[PDB]
Amino acid sequence: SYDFDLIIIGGGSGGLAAAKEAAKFDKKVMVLDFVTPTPLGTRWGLGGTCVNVGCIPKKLMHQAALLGQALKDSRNYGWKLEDTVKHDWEKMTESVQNHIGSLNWGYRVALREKKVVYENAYGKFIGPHKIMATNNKGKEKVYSAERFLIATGERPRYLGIPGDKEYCISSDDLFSLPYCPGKTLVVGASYVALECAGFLAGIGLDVTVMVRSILLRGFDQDMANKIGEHMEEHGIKFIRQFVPTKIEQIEAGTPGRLKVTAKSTNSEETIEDEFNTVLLAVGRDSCTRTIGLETVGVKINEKTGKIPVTDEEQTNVPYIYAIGDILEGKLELTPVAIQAGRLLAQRLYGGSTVKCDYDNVPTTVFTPLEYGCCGLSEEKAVEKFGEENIEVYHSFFWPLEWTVPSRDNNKCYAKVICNLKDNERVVGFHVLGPNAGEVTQGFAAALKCGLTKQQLDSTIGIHPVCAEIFTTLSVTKRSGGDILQSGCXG
Amino acid sequence: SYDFDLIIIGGGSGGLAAAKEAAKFDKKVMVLDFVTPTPLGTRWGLGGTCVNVGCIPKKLMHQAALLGQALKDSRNYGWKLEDTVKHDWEKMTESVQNHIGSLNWGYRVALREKKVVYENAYGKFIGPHKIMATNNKGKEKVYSAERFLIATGERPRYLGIPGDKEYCISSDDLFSLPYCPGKTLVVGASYVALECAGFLAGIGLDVTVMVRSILLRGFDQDMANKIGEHMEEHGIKFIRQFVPTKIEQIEAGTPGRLKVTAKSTNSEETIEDEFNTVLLAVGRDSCTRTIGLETVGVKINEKTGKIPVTDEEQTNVPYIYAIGDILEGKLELTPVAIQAGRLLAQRLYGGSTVKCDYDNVPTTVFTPLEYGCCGLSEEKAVEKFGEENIEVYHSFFWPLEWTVPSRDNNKCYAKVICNLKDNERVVGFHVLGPNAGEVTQGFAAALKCGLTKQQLDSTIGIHPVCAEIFTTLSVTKRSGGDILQSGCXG
Ligand SMILES: Cc1cc2nc3c(=O)[nH]c(=O)nc-3n(C[C@H](O)[C@H](O)[C@H](O)COP(=O)(O)OP(=O)(O)OC[C@H]3O[C@@H](n4cnc5c(N)ncnc54)[C@H](O)[C@@H]3O)c2cc1C
Ligand SMILES: Cc1cc2nc3c(=O)[nH]c(=O)nc-3n(C[C@H](O)[C@H](O)[C@H](O)COP(=O)(O)OP(=O)(O)OC[C@H]3O[C@@H](n4cnc5c(N)ncnc54)[C@H](O)[C@@H]3O)c2cc1C
Repeated sequence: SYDFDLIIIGGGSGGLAAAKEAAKFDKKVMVLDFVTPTPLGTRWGLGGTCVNVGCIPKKLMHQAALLGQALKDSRNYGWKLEDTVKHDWEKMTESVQNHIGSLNWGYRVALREKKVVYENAYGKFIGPHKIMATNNKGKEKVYSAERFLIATGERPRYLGIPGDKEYCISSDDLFSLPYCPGKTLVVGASYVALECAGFLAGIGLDVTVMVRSILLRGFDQDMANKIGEHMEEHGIKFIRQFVPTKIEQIEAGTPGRLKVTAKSTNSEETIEDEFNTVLLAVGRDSCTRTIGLETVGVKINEKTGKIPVTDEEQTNVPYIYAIGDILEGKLELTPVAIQAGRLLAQRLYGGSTVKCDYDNVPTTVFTPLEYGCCGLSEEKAVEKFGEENIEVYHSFFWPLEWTVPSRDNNKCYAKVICNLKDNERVVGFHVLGPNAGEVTQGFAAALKCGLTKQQLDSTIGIHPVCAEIFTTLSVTKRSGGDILQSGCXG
Repeated sequence: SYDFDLIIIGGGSGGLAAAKEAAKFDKKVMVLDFVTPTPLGTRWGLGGTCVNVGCIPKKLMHQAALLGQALKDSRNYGWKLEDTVKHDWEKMTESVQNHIGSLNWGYRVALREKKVVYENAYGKFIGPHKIMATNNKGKEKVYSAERFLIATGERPRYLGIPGDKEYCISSDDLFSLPYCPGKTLVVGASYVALECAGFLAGIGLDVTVMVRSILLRGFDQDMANKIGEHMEEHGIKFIRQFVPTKIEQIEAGTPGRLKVTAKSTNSEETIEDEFNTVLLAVGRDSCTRTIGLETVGVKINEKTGKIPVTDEEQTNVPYIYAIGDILEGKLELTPVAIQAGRLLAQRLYGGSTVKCDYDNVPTTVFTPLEYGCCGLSEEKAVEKFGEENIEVYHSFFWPLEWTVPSRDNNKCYAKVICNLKDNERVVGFHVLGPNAGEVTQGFAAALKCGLTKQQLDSTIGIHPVCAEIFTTLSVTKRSGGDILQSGCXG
């Protein structure tokens, strides 16, 4: 009877994963994907946040900043480089957009080969088992399905303040900005703000981060503070405990000139400065309010906008599932959405019973000095297991590659958190250093096997590689021992 | 009736570890370390092979090569770099030697602080519990100890051929070469040869590798071949199944000109070419023949020169121990020698029972495209567990960072080897790609916890990071499925 076995609302990370996997079982599948424009009119193609305005262009721009560092390092390794290489914003974003565009077309082609109907249209439920697809020109069409997957992700939140929508940009706009941002104010202090401030400084821009309260709420606060200090020592300026109150345009331009006014968080003080660009990185809102959930009876958390879901990704309505960023109490990460989507299609059409495991999922912040972790933060381990049952082994280290450029000794830092009640099970893993992500992935695998501290110590390091530090952590926070190099021992 | 509790012969990786650890227990310790010069008169300072003529300078030169690549990549990411950056050998080796020099002094200081007597002198046993230290000027002194640790390492092997000692250089000489090597022949095909051929090409030299038989004997042969093909594609020329027969000098110089003659391995064919530098990387010999082992009754394997040892690093003579490269049937790696040395001191003076675990020790080859691995090679897993009990999951991948420079798709490769008789225990782990070492270290930890294929698949990747490929290997070699990108799916 129904038009499709499965209609997927949203063609991002989770959505496309679910589609590609469901297509393996010869089912009629349709992906609806539509990108509503930013307040400034920015649009993009198929593939979701990660592909167009997230991980992909972010890491590419991170890379652009790393390369700036590599240019300086090269002098000391014998490359006869002149004194300063200038960076060119427009050339960079052109390359980035070029890659993105080929991902856009890669997916469009992938869907076609897998025989998945792709409809570039906004999905909205109209009643049980029925959905309306409104296309770009306003034309509607109604479709029915046996099952639905909500995979609509989130969008950047604005402040409630005068001028923010008309003058500020968000990450959605940053990655295809047609001109160089110039002097920038980044408002916010989580992974988006820090990563962006990070690479904008790295390519040579004057950058300021305005912080409401703490850096990286949710992450290990000592790690967060170390990332903060590093950014401060390498250019990025920080304004602590201030929130903007208005953004007014002094001059239009590409970039123009903007006057930002901010109020203290605890006092009455006021500050003004002017910038070329104000980037808002102050959280994201779930796209669940305008997809007609009332008409099919799907319950969402009204305050947060997230969708509560069974451990099988089922909503309260038996035939409607949800995946990715919109899920209540989950994690907002591409590979999680992809795994969730893939395993869902497996359970539905492949007779699998494998659920998606959301415990100890590794993450990485691509701040100038990268931060990789997995498991519990120190504070959370203490909360969960009790202060005197936790042992923290830690150490600084110095990447061999930095010795010859002769920079940044005792900045990189590694800690493992152990549960003394459980054979010193490693319940948290943290690294601050180059290629933090590469380092962390493997250790996340070991956490899944219940790695103990004596198993860790019995693993031999690879030399000379930063990651080897973890096989030799012998100094505890409790012992109070010194952990500075150099060091230079055996 | 002892001067010292422990005399360590050799102040390398293992020796210095054992010394630093033994010193924790307030024992009288002496390190003897002397560097006998290369045939060309090269020597160096405290620290052993790894510090002076191995891991450290090798990685630093590898880094010089990667930075060459980074200069090229930077153009696409918007850095207005001109067309060619020349490299300067003398400036590079100055920086490298500088760092090495500070490690030399670092250790010399570390030993002094730890109250370890350091004697820059050649050790030679003269009789039970007695050793002779011959210093640089030929002055002898006799010392006694309750225990001795032999930690003397190895030295480059030469060929049995005319001109090799007088005209060729080895790794011992390479890292402090006072002039640029120019057009180079590397003889040999294991980790030393390929690593060196690698970075010499990377800094812009004309490089030829001459191979006797196969590449990287002992490592997974398919991995070896891939490394080989990559090197061929990126400059390095290979001469297959040839062995040099003589090296004659055409002209002295810095570099001079050398005429190398080589004979086919299976036919009668002869080839001549001329080079600026011939680098011999054809194995190393244990320094165990000239340390007076006869006089104390220590048994060595006569053919190989290695010392057989109990699982506690004890020789047949109860009071004499051996560590590091000289050990029979072990592995010749810095962190192994360090661990062995550190744990030995723990057993002897710390009442520990923890032995050094030599199974599944991760290694990395720093060829231009790095190769990391841990556990068994495919062929060894088949030999050990039987062909139809092995499942190999594998995939090519394309580092996000390479997409914008737009190079080298489908070169990086990952595979895991699983035992079907043992819940698909991952028994071998192989990766070819950037930061291979960083990726591998963590997975080596997981192998110590008996990581299974399903545990692997339940671990969520970090996006976008190369290492994440391992969380999603779904195509087996047995299935015959295609594994080429791009691809681009969900
Ligand atoms: C700046 C930034 C950096 C990030 N860095 C990382 C990182 O390094 N690593 C990582 O793992 N994650 C990162 N993330 C998070 C990651 O991108 C998201 O968690 C992931 O893309 C979520 O996937 P999803 O399928 O839930 O939503 P999305 O991928 O956003 O998919 C949503 C799709 O549905 C469309 N849509 C919405 N409503 C409708 C509708 N009604 N009808 C039709 N289509 C609709 C949207 O336009 C979008 O295409 C980053 C995010 C940002 C913003
Ligand atoms: C080019 C090259 C690259 C390498 N790359 C890596 C790598 O990336 N990773 C890795 O883990 N390993 C690498 N290795 C191997 C590693 O460096 C060695 O395994 C390690 O140094 C061995 O430690 P050791 O303490 O056994 O011997 P060594 O470190 O060599 O110590 C031996 C010391 O004893 C001295 N000595 C010898 N005889 C006497 C005597 N009779 N009296 C006094 N002193 C004496 C020697 O001069 C030397 O200083 C590399 C080796 C080479 C040659």
